[PDB]
Amino acid sequence: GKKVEFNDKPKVRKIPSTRKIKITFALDATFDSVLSKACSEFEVDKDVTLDELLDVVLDAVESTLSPCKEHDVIGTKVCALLDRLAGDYVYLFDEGGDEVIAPRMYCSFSAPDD
Repeated sequence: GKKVEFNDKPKVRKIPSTRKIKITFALDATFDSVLSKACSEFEVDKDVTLDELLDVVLDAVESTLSPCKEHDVIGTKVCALLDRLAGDYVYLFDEGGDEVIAPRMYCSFSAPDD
């Protein structure tokens, strides 16, 4: 009995030294079902910075949805993806302005003040 993968505090009871996030910014219905399917859950250690989160997020989505240029409707996603990887991506901050990962983080290409 008991199990071996419980949640809440480890071993007899815990989870990985990482935090599981489920908040994904949906720009449109497209990256809604697509982003959710490719990324419905993520594990972030307490050392991962928005930069790393964005990196793994972009890589994950790119890995799952590689054949995007094939779909004309989604196509554009390729141009935007390339542009995002070019330099300007999407900044993310908490409900304050400080660049930190928390339960409620605002991910977008718009500064805190915007």
